[PDB]
Amino acid sequence: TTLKMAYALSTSSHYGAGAEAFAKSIEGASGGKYKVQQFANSALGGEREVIEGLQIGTIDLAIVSTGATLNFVPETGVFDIPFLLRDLPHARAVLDSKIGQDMLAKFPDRGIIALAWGEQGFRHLTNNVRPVKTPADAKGLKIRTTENPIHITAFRQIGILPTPMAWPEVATALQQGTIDGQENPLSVITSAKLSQLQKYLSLTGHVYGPALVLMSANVYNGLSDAEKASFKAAGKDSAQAMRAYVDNIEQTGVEQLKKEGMEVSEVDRAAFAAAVEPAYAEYYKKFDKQLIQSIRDTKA
Ligand SMILES: CC(C)(CO)[C@@H](O)C(=O)[O-]
Ligand SMILES: [Cl-]
Repeated sequence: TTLKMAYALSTSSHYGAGAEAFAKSIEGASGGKYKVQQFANSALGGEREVIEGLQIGTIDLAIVSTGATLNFVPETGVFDIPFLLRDLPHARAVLDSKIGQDMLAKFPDRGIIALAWGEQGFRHLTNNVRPVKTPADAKGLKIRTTENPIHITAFRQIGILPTPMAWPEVATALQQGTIDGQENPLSVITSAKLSQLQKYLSLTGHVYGPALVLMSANVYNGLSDAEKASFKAAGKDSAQAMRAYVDNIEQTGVEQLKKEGMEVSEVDRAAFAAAVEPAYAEYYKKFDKQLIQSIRDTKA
C-alpha cells in the first residue's frame, strides 16, 4: 500500500525532513507493507484543502502548520497565543506533555488522526516597506496572516492591517504589492525563498509555530493495534526530525538571509509582548484561564 503524504514546502525544508523520517520509519517497521509517496510544494492545494482531503480519505498523510487547523479543532488555538510558549524547550515540553497529547486526542471526532506535534519554530515579521524596530513601526502595514484567528487578533493590537491568505496565494501577492509582508519562522523564510520577496526581517519571534503530523481515519481505523503503534512511532520520528532541522536552521538562518540581501533587525521583544497582551481580553472568551496558566507553568 502506497500512502500519499502532502505538505506545503520543498523536499529540503523541515516538512521534507519530517516526511522523509516518517517514510523511513513506517517502511522499516512494516517491512514495506506501507510506503510513503510525498507530494511536496503544495501540489495538492492549500493546507485547508489538504486537511479536507484527509477527512474524505483522498489524502492519507500530511504535515501542516496550525494556520488552517483551528477551523477543525479550535481548542488547539491556545498554543497560537503570542509569547505564551516562551522558547523552544518550553514549547516542546508543553506539546509533549499531557496538555499537548490531550489536544491530539481531539482530532478523531473530526475524522482526522493527529499522530504528533511537529515544529516550524518561532515566527518573525517580514515586509517590503520599512524596517520594523518597534511596535509603532508596524502600524499600518498590510501583513498577510494565516487563517488562524488567534494570530489575526494579536496583529490587530499593534495596528497591523491583516490579510488572511492561504499559502499558495502569498508569493504572488507579495510580488504584486497588495500585501506588504508576512510572518513565518526562519525555517520557512529560508526554504521558501522569501528573501527574494521581502526586503526586511525583524526578529520578533512573536509566536511559536507548531506543526501537526496528520493521517486519515480511513487508513488508520483499518490497522491492527501493532500497526497503529507503528504509525504513532513514525509520527514521533517525523516530529524529532523537524525539531532537529529547526535547531540547525536557527543557528545559520540569519546569516543565510543577510547573505541573500535581507536587512535584518533585532527588536525588543518585551515591547512587542506588552503591545499585544491586551488581546487576552479576546483569548479569555475562547480558552480556559487555568489551561493557560498550566501552560505557563510547564517546565523545561
Ligand atoms: C508556510 C506555512 C504554510 C507552513 O505550514 C505556514 O506557516 C503559513 O501558512 O504561513
Ligand atoms: Cl505524540
